[PDB]
Amino acid sequence: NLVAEPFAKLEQDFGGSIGVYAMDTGSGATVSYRAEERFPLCSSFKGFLAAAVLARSQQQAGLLDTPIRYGKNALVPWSPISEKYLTTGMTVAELSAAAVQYSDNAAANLLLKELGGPAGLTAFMRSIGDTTFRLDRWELELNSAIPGDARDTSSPRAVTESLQKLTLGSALAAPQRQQFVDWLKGNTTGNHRIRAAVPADWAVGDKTGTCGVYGTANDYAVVWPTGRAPIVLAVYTRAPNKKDDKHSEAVIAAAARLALEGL
Ligand SMILES: *C(=O)N1C[C@H](NOS(=O)(=O)O)CC[C@H]1C(N)=O
Repeated sequence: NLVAEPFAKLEQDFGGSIGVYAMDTGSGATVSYRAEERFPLCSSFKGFLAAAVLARSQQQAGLLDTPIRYGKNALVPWSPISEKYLTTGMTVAELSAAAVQYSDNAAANLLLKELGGPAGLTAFMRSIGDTTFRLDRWELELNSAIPGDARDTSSPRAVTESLQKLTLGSALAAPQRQQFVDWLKGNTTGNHRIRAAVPADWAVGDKTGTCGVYGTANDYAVVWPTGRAPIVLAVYTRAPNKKDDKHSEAVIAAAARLALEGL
């Protein structure tokens, strides 16, 4: 219908699959396209990982400033922050900021270990009412993005609903929610994705993912307009099925534009 056609055309031009869910928290209006289909999370799970850390900080005093000593064996490719602190270590909060804002892989594994692994993060997501999210593997294996594999996936609607609960709703206490918002607002990896769709004088917090298959990538965000209620949205892609020419970032930005225009 009228709502789906601009997304279907964008998806047809892209050649893969796109999933979009957006909610206007002022009016309750939504935009939905393949919003209940599963897509690989890849690095985007790191936002929810940081939220799970903050949930634990409601119960364990001093957790955030607790140093985690790690060695070279914890490092994996794309660990730009943790590679600089081998001899000094990093605190839980510093690891969380690195995982969110630089998508640091070693930091994400260290925090997963603190939380009881992929099963522990999945249990946290269940505890906030997310029945779709599943994390099954660690970095780097979780990025495999095998078509039809449900491991390490969620849906755009579940991502958006969980993000809303954690940044604007009641799933975290206010100081924790503000810290999550601040980490998302300072993300450095999303400048070509949802942020490319928003007016400059708005504000955005986001977390990206870029899977091991070109064309499978994603971004979710809270967007704060001027003078009206925030919008929460998620845009996920799956690569065309049966070398950097998939323009996945442009597709994510274009889908975000349609959502913000149509809302
Ligand atoms: C996350 O999906 N990853 C971490 C890193 N940065 O990508 S992101 O900025 O889009 O999050 C490299 C790609 C990927 C990975 N393979 O771990």
